[PDB]
Amino acid sequence: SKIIFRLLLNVLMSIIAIISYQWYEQLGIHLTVAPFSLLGIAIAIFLGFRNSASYSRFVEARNLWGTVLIAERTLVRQLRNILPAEHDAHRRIVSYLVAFSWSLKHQLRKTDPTADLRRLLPEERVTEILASSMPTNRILLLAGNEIGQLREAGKLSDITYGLMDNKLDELAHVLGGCERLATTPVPFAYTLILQRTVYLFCTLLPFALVGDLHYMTPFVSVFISYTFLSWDSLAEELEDPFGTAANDLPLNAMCNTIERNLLDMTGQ
Amino acid sequence: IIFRLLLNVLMSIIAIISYQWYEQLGIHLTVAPFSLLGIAIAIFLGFRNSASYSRFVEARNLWGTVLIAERTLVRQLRNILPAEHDAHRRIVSYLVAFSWSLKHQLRKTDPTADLRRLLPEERVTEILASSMPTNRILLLAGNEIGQLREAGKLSDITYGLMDNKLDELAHVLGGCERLATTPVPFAYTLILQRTVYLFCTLLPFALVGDLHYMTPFVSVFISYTFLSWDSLAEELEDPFGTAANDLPLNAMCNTIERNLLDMTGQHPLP
Amino acid sequence: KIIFRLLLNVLMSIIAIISYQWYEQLGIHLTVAPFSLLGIAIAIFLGFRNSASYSRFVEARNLWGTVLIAERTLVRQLRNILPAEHDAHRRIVSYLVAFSWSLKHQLRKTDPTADLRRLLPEERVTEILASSMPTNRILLLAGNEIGQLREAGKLSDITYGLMDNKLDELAHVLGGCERLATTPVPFAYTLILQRTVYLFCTLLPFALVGDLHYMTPFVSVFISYTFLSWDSLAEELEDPFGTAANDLPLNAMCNTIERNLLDMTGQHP
Amino acid sequence: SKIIFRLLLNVLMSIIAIISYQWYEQLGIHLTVAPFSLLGIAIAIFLGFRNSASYSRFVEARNLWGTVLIAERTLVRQLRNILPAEHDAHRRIVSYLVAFSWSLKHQLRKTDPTADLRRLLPEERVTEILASSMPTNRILLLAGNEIGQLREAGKLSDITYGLMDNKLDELAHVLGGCERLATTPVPFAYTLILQRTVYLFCTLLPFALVGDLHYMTPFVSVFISYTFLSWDSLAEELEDPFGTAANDLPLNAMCNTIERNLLDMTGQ
Amino acid sequence: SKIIFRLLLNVLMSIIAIISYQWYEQLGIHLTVAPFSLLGIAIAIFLGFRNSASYSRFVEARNLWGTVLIAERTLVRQLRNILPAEHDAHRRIVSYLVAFSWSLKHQLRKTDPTADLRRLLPEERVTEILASSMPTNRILLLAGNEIGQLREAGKLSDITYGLMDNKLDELAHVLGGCERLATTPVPFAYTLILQRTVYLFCTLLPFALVGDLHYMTPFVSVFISYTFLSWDSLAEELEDPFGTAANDLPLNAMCNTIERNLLDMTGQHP
Ligand SMILES: [Zn+2]
Ligand SMILES: [Zn+2]
Ligand SMILES: [Zn+2]
Ligand SMILES: [Zn+2]
Ligand SMILES: [Zn+2]
Ligand SMILES: [Zn+2]
Ligand SMILES: [Zn+2]
Ligand SMILES: [Zn+2]
Ligand SMILES: [Zn+2]
Ligand SMILES: [Zn+2]
Ligand SMILES: [Zn+2]
Ligand SMILES: [Zn+2]
Ligand SMILES: [Zn+2]
Ligand SMILES: [Zn+2]
Ligand SMILES: [Zn+2]
Repeated sequence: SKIIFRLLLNVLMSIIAIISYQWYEQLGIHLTVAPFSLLGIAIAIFLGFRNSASYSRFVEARNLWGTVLIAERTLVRQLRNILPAEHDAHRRIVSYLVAFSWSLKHQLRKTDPTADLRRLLPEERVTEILASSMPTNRILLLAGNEIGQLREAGKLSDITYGLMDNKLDELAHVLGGCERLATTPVPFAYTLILQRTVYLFCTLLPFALVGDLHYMTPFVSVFISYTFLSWDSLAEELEDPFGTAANDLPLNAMCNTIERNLLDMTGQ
Repeated sequence: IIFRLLLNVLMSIIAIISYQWYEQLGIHLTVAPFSLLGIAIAIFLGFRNSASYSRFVEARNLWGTVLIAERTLVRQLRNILPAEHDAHRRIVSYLVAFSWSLKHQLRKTDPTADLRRLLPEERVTEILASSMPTNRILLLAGNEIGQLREAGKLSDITYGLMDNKLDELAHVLGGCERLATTPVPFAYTLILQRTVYLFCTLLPFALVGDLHYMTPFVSVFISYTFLSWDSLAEELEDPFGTAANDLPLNAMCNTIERNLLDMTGQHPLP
Repeated sequence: KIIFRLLLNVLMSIIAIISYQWYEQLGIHLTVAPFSLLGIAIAIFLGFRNSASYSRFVEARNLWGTVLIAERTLVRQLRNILPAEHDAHRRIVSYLVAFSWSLKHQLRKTDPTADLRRLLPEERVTEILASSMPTNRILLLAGNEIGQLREAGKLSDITYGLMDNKLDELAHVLGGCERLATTPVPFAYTLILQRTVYLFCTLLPFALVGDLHYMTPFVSVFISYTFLSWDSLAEELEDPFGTAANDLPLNAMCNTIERNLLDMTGQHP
Repeated sequence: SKIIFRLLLNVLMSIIAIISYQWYEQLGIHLTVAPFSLLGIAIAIFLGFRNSASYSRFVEARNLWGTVLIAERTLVRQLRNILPAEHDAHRRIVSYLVAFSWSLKHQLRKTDPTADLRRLLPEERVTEILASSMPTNRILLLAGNEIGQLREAGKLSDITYGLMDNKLDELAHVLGGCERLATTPVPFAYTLILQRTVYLFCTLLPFALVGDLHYMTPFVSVFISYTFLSWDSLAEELEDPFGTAANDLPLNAMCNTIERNLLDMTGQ
Repeated sequence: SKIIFRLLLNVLMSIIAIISYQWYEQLGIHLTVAPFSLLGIAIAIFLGFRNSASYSRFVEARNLWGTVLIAERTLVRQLRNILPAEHDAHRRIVSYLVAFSWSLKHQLRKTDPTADLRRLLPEERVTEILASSMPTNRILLLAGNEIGQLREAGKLSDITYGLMDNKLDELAHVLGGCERLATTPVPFAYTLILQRTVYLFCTLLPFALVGDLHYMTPFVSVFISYTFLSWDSLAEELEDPFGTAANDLPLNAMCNTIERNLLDMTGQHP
């Protein structure tokens, strides 16, 4: 937590306020608590709404990934319930569904999905997927072809084909949703306004408290600053849900969970 | 929580007797800065509790869907296949097993007794062998529906109508699992929890100059309001958690089971 | 009975006025600043709570709105798809009407026996009353009517499905209402707020008297009224199926539903 | 806006407060700002949440009408894509769909729909619709009859019938949604509490401000009153989305847009 | 952001307050901080709710546009999966889908869609689209005709037609959603009340602060002014998500992405 640096900086500003409080009158500068209460409350209100937006975004990201697991579970269930004897098809479709999850992760992380794809799919399909400017989307197309062939071969009717196609649609909404969350952030002018106001507020605060608090200034000023900064920093942690950091989504573990689930449901 | 109130009373008594030595050291605590701090904390508690409440509401909605989806699936089975009571009973057993297994999964308790009560031991072994027992129960229910389809008893259309309900259930399973792995905040909530505590303990020292002897009464009142609101959010954030009220989840599982034995002629007594 | 607490608050103000003399001689001082902090905090919490209570009221109203919608369309489908099956129209409508009234009784915790006998043959009434969820049984019975039309070949699996969907929709309503009936907002929210607001309002004049003196009861009652009004409104909204003023006129709503369904089946009241 | 009357009344209350401030001590009345800050902030908080609720219902009303345009567009699109040669059926259904919109408009406005109906439908149908206690619902039923007849004639299969039947369902949800918004208001106790509280607050305020502000009382008091009154009055205007008031939904314009759209998609 | 003018103007009001504070008594003017704390906090609350509503519009607008990409992707996927050999139909339908996006953008931006339409479609079709008072809707209708013809030719069954028909409706919901956001703005009385109120508050503020702050008045007044003014103007920008401002939707980039996706590899699919 690099929050400690500005807390330390805040302690230093408090010490300056205490020793420089002498020259306050000799300059004509006074700072009371009342105007900073107004400012502080206004900032708290705006921080509240902002964090709310950051929170909703983090939650949606969690929701989208939850849907991958749900839709892939049911698609495999449908394949077993409707075509219990078609395990060759079971394995092929499962490999694509598993590939989709990993490919989505790599896409959001901007990493190379090549190794994971080669572990799951024949090289012909991997080349075919990587040739696309939108590889994760290309993967859905391939899963659709597998289902499409079962339809053409008469193993799936249009009805049962439709039941499985619906699940691919659910995955498509996940892909677009994540892509939307990745390119659209909470707008950058929310963060600038708040960062500029919060930092300036905390550093000016001890100068406004010193008249009332004297020697207790650094303790109370640090308490108030810590409160605003903790709340402000919470938004920063929630804003990067697809990242690698510790408070980011465990996408690797999630992908492993998805793969473990699908191989549990096909006897592998 | 009552303990932190008593601790707050002691801090007030300390504040009263130690207020004497304040000047000869130069330490001052006025109400205005703690008014600022208090209102900000209240605002954050408001928004935090709002998020917690949202999580609680979703958890109940998800569980309501279990009750709804299972009711209609059984209704469809009777309306579409009124004579297939062997199939009725087996599927009902899986749906009931699903609810209890879901409850046990979210509560991290042993589902063995409920499973052995409802299903033949062969399936219980199969379900317990899986790392995802609740999902396996859905898979087994799906097989029952799938077999009726191959026997020609269900068409693809009527199969699809029932298949949708298994989908209404899978979404619930994933939804609860997401709510279970949660919280969202990375235990930054702990900070927030502590912030309220430090505020309540520092409060009497800031009030004593104005309130004097009346300090412990007003200080404990304010503390009670903040601590209560904080603990309420804590309870709402974790609807499936370690220290939670299980009367609803248990009543719901009982309600679901009572309904399905109600819609399959197993109730009342002949 | 909020008027009682307003009158009681006036009395507490008078106590504050007459006892302000002995304030110094006891060692008690009460300033406004700490009570502004406490008061604003409570207002914030009342604000969020009241918002939640309203949402719950709106949802309950929505669910009942869906009953009217789904039942209208089910009857519409029956006439459009099976225009000659008027016996089936009548039986299904009677079940749909029974469903609404039964839902009302379930939410009001009252006896549906009289309404059921007015609408259905006694054999069906007994079957429905025997169930732990009579509304669910009514949906099941309505489902049998559609199911029997399907077995007779009058409905295909597709057209059966279109109607089965409306029964899905009613079930989703039943569960929603049930969820709202069994869930209150958590009690710890009403307990915190009701005790806290009351205690705050009665302690307030003791804190105001030093500034306001004789003007204490007027300002104290105004502030108390604002907080109490907002608090009591939330509790009424929290119980949308209850008897209190701003609750759902469920009886009128069921009458509306029944008149609608008899309008679309050529019957007159 | 009759708020200007209450602002002037507030200026009147301030001048009274100024001239009567003399007799304050001689009566035993003291009024400080602090208790009114508490009350004022509380009122603002409740006004904030209330206005939020009013805005949301206005938004729902607009959404419901948006759905009318969407569902009717696609129903007409479907009729054409599925039955391009059945123009007799096209016109009849379009007239019903247009009548539905106008009938809904008149219903929410509590006005007479007769001319709009007679302009769109043969008198034979109009009397039947007007004879019902629920004319808009009867129009959906009649639109349903047209689709049902196309099915019985074998022009629509059960599947394609179902595709259009779904659109009638969307319209049914709109009708119910609108009716609910019309009969259920934001509860009258939100208006009752807030108007009494806001008005009494604004009139009592100068008496509490005069001790501190004196001659500057009317300016600061009217500003505060204007802020609260404007925000309160905004909520009332939003609470009645189907009304005649300028900031209400342009339902007449919306119905014209719908009619123009459907006749645009039928070569009319 | 023209706030920089009003901030400098606020510095001007502060210097006036400082030099005239002596003459307060000689005029009969008294101004304390307390009433302006009340007024300021009320304004902050209302700004909070307003900005929240504005963001809500921004989020929905972004969602509607996201759906365009999703629905159009799956429609093409379905065409490839169900009719893998009908590439002539693929190309015609894709162009309509691409035309739909650009036409929607121009409609919301009130610009001329002629150039984009001629780039994607034959002139005969362009005139038909331009002849309609609602070109975006006409494009969906034409895309619908393509699907409808494949059905009449026996290439699509009623079932598979329906699967694709559903996606066109999804696009219709986007079109209606955007039009609602475009034709209905937030009520004009939100901008009127708040802009006047915030500005008047910020300029009057230093006159009330000078008694406490003296020489520090311009610094604190501009700080408070920046906070209120920034939040207000951002709200203004987000309320018009289809506008040209910098915190608005990059509609041009979005349409390019949609076109690139559907025309990913000269329309080549496996
Ligand atoms: Zn799903
Ligand atoms: Zn297999
Ligand atoms: Zn990160
Ligand atoms: Zn049975
Ligand atoms: Zn029973
Ligand atoms: Zn419906
Ligand atoms: Zn009939
Ligand atoms: Zn359902
Ligand atoms: Zn639609
Ligand atoms: Zn035509
Ligand atoms: Zn003709
Ligand atoms: Zn008339
Ligand atoms: Zn979609
Ligand atoms: Zn192609
Ligand atoms: Zn000065």
